[PDB]
Amino acid sequence: HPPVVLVPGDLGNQLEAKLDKPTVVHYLCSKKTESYFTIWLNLELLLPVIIDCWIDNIRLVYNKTSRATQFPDGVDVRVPGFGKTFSLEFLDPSKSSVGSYFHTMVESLVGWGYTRGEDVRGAPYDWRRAPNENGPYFLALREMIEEMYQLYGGPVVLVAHSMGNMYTLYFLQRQPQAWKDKYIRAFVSLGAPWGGVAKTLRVLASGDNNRIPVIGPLKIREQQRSAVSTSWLLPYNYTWSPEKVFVQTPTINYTLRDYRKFFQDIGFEDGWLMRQDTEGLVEATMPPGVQLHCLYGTGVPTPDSFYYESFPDRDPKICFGDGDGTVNLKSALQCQAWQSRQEHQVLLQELPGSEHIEMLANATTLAYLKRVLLGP
Ligand SMILES: *[C@@H]1O[C@H](CO)[C@@H](O)[C@H](O)[C@H]1NC(C)=O
Ligand SMILES: *[C@@H]1O[C@H](CO)[C@@H](O)[C@H](O)[C@H]1NC(C)=O
Ligand SMILES: *[C@@H]1O[C@H](CO)[C@@H](O)[C@H](O)[C@H]1NC(C)=O
Ligand SMILES: *[C@@H]1O[C@H](CO)[C@@H](O)[C@H](O)[C@H]1NC(C)=O
Repeated sequence: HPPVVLVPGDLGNQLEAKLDKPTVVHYLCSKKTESYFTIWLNLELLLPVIIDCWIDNIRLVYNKTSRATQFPDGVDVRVPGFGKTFSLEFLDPSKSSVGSYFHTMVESLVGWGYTRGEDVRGAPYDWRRAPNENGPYFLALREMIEEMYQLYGGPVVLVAHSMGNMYTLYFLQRQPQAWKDKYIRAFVSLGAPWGGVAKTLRVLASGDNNRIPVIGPLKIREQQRSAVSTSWLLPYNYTWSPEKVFVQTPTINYTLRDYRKFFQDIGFEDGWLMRQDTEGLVEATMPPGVQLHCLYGTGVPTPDSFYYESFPDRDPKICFGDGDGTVNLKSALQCQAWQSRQEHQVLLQELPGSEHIEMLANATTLAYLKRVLLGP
């Protein structure tokens, strides 16, 4: 069986931080730590009394002069577990079921004869950033793939979830065809948001706590805005119509041609700069150039557009289309376009009734992966 590399999505791996801050936002915030501690996922940091401390540490600072993000003064954030699986199997190192992410899939792989840290490895990254600020990650990923090829005696299968698919596409678009022909066996794409997702507009406008309900929406919005990866995933014109209205208000409509206005009107102008930094990273039409299995959920109501009475609106009204709850069905038309642009096969697989996250622990998903890996 071929070696496997797992690429997670947003919020999809542990992060650690170390502090030596000159100032804090309130007295209950720690100024200094002697060592690194887990900053994602640790439920104790997200209680109402101290969530402001967490926000202050996990936010990125946007520097308009350098057009780059930086950590807050006296904060360092690192990604543990590169080359291992623990930090994507469980988001919370307490190993609570709330943070179980790649665990079910890795358990299956091990049952089929894989070994953690050897022929199955994780490629975690700082998911707050877009690929433009994760150059070293891509170098390390390339090296790890080459090593795994040599050690385990054949080309590697990449398995990516959610935003990890866009990271993987970026990577593959930038490797020479000869390199991919040698080192990559296949790319199994799970819940890929090709061309962005409509719900990103609501996230940026009013916050989205559905994944972490112990955080109030307006509080978590601060983190979500600060993450370049959020703006990177706004809808693109190669998937969506330039005339589609994603956000409607009584006085103004926002389409994908109106992001500058949108960011002004929600009070977050840096987001427009982030979008400009990132909108060109993934080449709109260029296929990955490897055997591709596109697995996408359908039959789950998926936010498509929003009505706001103004900004900021406690409850926006929501219009739903088809998809997996998060990724709109239209994203899967992007894999269809690639069929005629590359020689390697592109296989589409619908997963009816499969929700965006649940697809990772779903027996049908795992049966499909087994077929890809073991051939039977
Ligand atoms: C912004 O970046 C510039 C150039 O890279 C640097 O001189 C400056 O220190 C940065 N600003 C802040 C507030 O750190
Ligand atoms: C597609 O969007 C990009 C910016 O993301 C833009 O440069 C290009 O002109 C657009 N294509 C259209 C409107 O046909
Ligand atoms: C957006 O506003 C335009 C105004 O020219 C309107 O015709 C259109 O119906 C609005 N949105 C939608 C989703 O139809
Ligand atoms: C597993 O995914 C299939 C679609 O492939 C879906 O029919 C089913 O509802 C899912 N099972 C669970 C337990 O969510």
